[PDB]
Amino acid sequence: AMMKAAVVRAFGAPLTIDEVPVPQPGPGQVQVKIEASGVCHTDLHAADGDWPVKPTLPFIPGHEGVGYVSAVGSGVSRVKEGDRVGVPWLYSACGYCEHCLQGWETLCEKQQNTGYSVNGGYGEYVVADPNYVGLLPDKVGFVEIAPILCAGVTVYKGLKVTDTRPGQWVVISGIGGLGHVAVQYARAMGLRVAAVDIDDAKLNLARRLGAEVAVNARDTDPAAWLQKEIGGAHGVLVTAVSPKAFSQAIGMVRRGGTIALNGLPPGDFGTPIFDVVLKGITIRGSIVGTRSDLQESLDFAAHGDVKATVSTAKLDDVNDVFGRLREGKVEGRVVLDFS
Amino acid sequence: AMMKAAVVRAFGAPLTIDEVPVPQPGPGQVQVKIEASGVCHTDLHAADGDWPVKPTLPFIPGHEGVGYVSAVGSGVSRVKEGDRVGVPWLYSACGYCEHCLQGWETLCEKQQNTGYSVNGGYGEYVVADPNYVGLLPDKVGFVEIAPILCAGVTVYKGLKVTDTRPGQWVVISGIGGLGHVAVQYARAMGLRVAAVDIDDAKLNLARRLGAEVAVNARDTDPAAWLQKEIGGAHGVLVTAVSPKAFSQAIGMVRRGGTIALNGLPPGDFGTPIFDVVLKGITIRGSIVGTRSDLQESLDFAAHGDVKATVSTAKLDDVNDVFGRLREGKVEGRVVLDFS
Amino acid sequence: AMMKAAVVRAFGAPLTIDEVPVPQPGPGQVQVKIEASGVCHTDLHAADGDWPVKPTLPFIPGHEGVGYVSAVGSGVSRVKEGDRVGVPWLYSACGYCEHCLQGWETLCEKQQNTGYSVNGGYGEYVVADPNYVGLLPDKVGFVEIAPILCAGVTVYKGLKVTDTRPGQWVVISGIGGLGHVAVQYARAMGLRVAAVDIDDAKLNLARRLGAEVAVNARDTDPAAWLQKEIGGAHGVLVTAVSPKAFSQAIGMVRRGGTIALNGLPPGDFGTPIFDVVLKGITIRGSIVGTRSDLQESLDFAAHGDVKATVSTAKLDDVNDVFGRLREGKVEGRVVLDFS
Amino acid sequence: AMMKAAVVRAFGAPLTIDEVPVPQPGPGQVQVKIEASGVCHTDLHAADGDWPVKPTLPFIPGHEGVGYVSAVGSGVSRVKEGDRVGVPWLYSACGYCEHCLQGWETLCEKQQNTGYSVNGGYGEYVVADPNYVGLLPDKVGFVEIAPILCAGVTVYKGLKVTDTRPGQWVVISGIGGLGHVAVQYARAMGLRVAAVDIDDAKLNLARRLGAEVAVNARDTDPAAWLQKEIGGAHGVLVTAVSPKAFSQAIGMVRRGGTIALNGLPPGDFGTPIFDVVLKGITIRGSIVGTRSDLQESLDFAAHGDVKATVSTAKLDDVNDVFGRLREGKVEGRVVLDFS
Ligand SMILES: [Zn+2]
Ligand SMILES: [Zn+2]
Ligand SMILES: [Zn+2]
Ligand SMILES: [Zn+2]
Ligand SMILES: [Zn+2]
Ligand SMILES: [Zn+2]
Ligand SMILES: [Zn+2]
Ligand SMILES: [Zn+2]
Repeated sequence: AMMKAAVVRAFGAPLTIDEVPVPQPGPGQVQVKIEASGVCHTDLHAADGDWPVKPTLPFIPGHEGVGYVSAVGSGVSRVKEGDRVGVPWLYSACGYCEHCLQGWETLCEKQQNTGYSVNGGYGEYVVADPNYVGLLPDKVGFVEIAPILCAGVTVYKGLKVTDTRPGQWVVISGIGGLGHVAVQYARAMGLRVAAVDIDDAKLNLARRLGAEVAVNARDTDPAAWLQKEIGGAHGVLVTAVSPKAFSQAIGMVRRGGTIALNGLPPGDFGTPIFDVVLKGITIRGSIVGTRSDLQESLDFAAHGDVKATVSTAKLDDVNDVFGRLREGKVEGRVVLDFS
Repeated sequence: AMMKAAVVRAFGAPLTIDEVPVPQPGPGQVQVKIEASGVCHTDLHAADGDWPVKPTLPFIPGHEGVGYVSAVGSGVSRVKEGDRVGVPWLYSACGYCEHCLQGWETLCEKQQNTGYSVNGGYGEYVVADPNYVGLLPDKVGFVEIAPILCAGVTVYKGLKVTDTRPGQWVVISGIGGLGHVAVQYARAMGLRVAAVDIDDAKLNLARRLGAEVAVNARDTDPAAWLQKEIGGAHGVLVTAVSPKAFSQAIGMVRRGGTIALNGLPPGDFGTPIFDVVLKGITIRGSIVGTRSDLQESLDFAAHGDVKATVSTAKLDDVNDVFGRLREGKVEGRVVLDFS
Repeated sequence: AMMKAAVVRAFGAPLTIDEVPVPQPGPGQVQVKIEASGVCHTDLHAADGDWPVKPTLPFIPGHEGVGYVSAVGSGVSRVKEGDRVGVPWLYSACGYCEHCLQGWETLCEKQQNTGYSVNGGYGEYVVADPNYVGLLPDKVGFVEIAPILCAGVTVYKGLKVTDTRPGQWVVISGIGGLGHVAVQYARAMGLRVAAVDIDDAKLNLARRLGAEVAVNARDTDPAAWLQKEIGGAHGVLVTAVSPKAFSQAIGMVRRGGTIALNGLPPGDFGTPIFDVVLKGITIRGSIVGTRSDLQESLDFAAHGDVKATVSTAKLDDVNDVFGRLREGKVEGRVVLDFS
Repeated sequence: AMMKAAVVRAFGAPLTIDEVPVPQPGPGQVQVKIEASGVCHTDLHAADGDWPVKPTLPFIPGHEGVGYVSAVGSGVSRVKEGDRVGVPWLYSACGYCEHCLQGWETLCEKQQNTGYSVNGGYGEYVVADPNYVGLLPDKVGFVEIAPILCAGVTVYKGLKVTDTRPGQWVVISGIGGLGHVAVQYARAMGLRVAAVDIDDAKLNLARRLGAEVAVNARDTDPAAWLQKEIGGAHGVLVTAVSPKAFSQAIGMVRRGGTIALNGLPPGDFGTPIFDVVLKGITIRGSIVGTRSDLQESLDFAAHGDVKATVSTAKLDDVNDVFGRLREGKVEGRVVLDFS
């Protein structure tokens, strides 16, 4: 009846580790026992409450929780006790709005979000909607699979909406937490991959993961270089959306090409409409994804095509993890290990 | 031997009506006797030398010339003497680059542009490439059809790239020279049309042409109203591309929707990345169109679905017309009448 | 506690109008009072039990029932008492299989079918799944809207999967119970309609409904004719699926075109793989549609774009209705009027 | 002045290896010195004149000729002397019909076909239209690349039109001359490949080339097995269209899936309309492809993803070759070597 969990009580404050009541599932709900729980920058923004729509205090963060179905409410048929599931950002949606009926539930105006508008996975247990959980692959461990619920589906869907075709070129801009996962999806999707970053080790990693071309933006203008070397990319996935990354993306793409934006930066970005219109460039926003996107993302992991860089930490130490993220001292993804 | 033509001999200077030699079709070329010749803002930009890539001086403007094939060079099979044809913006393209092979010849780096890089239809005769001329509908007059070569194909392709389909909502932003034509194409394409402008008469016109709803942005916030009334529009066609229209388009579009920018504004626009990403919005530019787009655009006119607002002027009075366009005192489209 | 209902108790046997218990909604279910109930050939097949997968006896047919929500079980948020709803062929689907997740719930292997695998609309009351009912437009009467639940969505979805665009040609093959509805959707979707049939009166009905071209296959080869007169059709909707209509569709469609089969005939059809391959033709089947398809199809009715030719009858005369259908003596659609 | 060439002079007869005049390029044409020349079953059908539209006698067959541009006609700009090119099935097209304008020149009704309606590559030299030749990759030898002009583009385009996405399952039906190349393209396109045939040596070749699953059609039932093993294939590419292969494809395909037919068999094939409609299956014909398809297909060979199994033979032995083909006793692809 009691469990440990990291709670946000004041925006900007450190999280407190508490013993709170174990959530019980009602009709059409399930309870999940958390075995691992991914951490990412979205959790920082949730804890700082610096986005337009804020979480309601207090709340348990975490939209990358994975574990076992430990209890089942009435009317549940998709999963059963013992099943390995994840509880992603899309906690639930209404299921009958236009978006939901067309398989774009990720756009549902009535959606709830895990570890944001409802309690998430920074706890030993969590109550989820079984219609929206991710069904985890048998072959992949909890720690390794957790980031796929977030980083994985985000970059996979992002790549899909670049509208690129096997054999065509895609630039992965930024080979960090998201980017290094993106390279692997891109290669698995038959794309020729160009990696762009400012860190030579990250570029090497990209090459190892499948990138045929890699350019260090500190040593050379990536736009001019790529235009010359590959004739511009058919697609660009921008995983870290800084003003510079945005501008460079526009310069790197070939005529008729598409730029997909994964990040959520603040402010207005300078956009060369003249060039975009003239060059017939498309700019498209894409974050997370639908249930089908998620299952597809998980399958690539199961098949051995994608493996996130993961490092573990304990629930108790979640505040140290946050600190490391804030300072940009994390390489890969960090995952809380509950076992 | 000789013919009258309006000629640009210096950028920014008034045009002069000169007697010049009648152009002669060589092999693979045809000669066209101009019966009418549309005028639009692009001609100003051409005559002003406003754009980064300029016409060579001196030149005869006019990318909206229509008339009869008057002479046929050797090796021509597509048209014959007497055929009614138009010589649109796309004078020619290479035909074998990646873009040309994919049916996107509008992106051809090697393209020539009528009344810009080569002489156009502000003259009694013009030489054209028969592989790129528009084949005009039997049933529509020269004056009436001229603007379809430019305004028509521009808004039609624009609507196509909003990726909408019958029954869905599209906003036509701006019911002016392009906008009044766009409303008609949109309705013929089975779209529900919401018109937005600041002029009562233009909004009335929009409704007359098939718009289901009309919002006057002077009196009501069209973003707020449309979000509340129709849940936002699946597509937005921005026909007057200003910073304000851009920002309002983002407000009017529903999640997952597409904004098409139908013009070449100067200077960067501020793009709120956060909203674009969260809402999963697509932004793209669309100006003119391919030969396929052009033929399709003309067929809609032939079928009676689209009729541009047109008033005539004489070649001799071209500078007055330029003046009126510059002042923004033109309602509809102006077409030079050579009859 | 009781109600009238037409019940099938023996396959092939005349239906019996019986007094049966009024069905009560459990958790997540709703009850609908039927005001009108469309009849079609699918009901004959249900009653005859001649399809591979058969209904369980005894059962109440009817998948075109429309009426008011008369009661609501617990955990129901989509509808409430008084709401006008329809209970279409797709009674329920699992909601989480590959097909359901992608908004293709019509392919769900676990689907239930109204008036086939569960009791349907040939009764005064029926219990339905609120997540799958059709939400009816306020401005259309129960009798007029009923056939939209079946004929409407069927031909609308069929038209969608012909992959045709506004301005393109579509052949409506057979201008009968389905076809006369199809001509109307097609025109509302911006398609040029060519009607093909062997009944002059049916062909003239097509023209009245917006067909531009009409060919009697009895005296003229529609394939040869259309290939000459319009260049072949971009799409063909076959609403009366016979081997001849099928073979002719293959001749009528232009290269790269698409044939949609809108029916469930018995037996294998001879298909000239040679012509299909050489002509790059696409062939696919389509019946009824998804919840999204249904709501979209109802919208066209709400806007006055589509009206089915409807005649009414009494529940007690259902066997007579069946009789007329079996003989082919039905013009338009027949709807049981529960008033 | 003169050259060796294999000529068809009578339908069904042995080819005569003669000395004939060397074709000379006129305006807009180029001359190609053949270095290698693929042979395939289409060549047999050309020589036997058993297709509805027949070649005109006499003629030199061969639509898989590759070599060097040996001479250039007037006004040619796409290629130059020395360039390595191939002369595929699509010799030329309108350039301006609806199909050509939309980048589907493969469907042009006015197309010429290499080694069928015009002289082909079974000779030391050939004249071709530079606008339609394949531009060969630098690092691939003539013998190796030749079959890509026919087998390669055919299966690549076929795979594209199965509408399958990376991570999805495709069955390659028949691992023969076409099939063994198809397995390689499919793998490069991120598809998971199930190879199906009746020859265990072929299936081992498949696995060798990346097939993840292989099932012998004479051993077990492929439909039942794949439905169990994989849940059915999202796509099926039928490279050898035998009545049993066609029937088995309809059984192997997943609900909502697509079957692409690459073959040109004689006669009608039985198609279960009932199942096709109910399972929402798409049947699509596809052979060869556009210039864009061809260049993409060559790019995969350049990138190292695709290599045809090739064996050489001398021009003077072409009759022996045909003999080997007819007896279904040819492994991989035979290429005539003019070195
Ligand atoms: Zn995350
Ligand atoms: Zn929703
Ligand atoms: Zn213009
Ligand atoms: Zn080009
Ligand atoms: Zn029905
Ligand atoms: Zn399902
Ligand atoms: Zn061949
Ligand atoms: Zn053509």
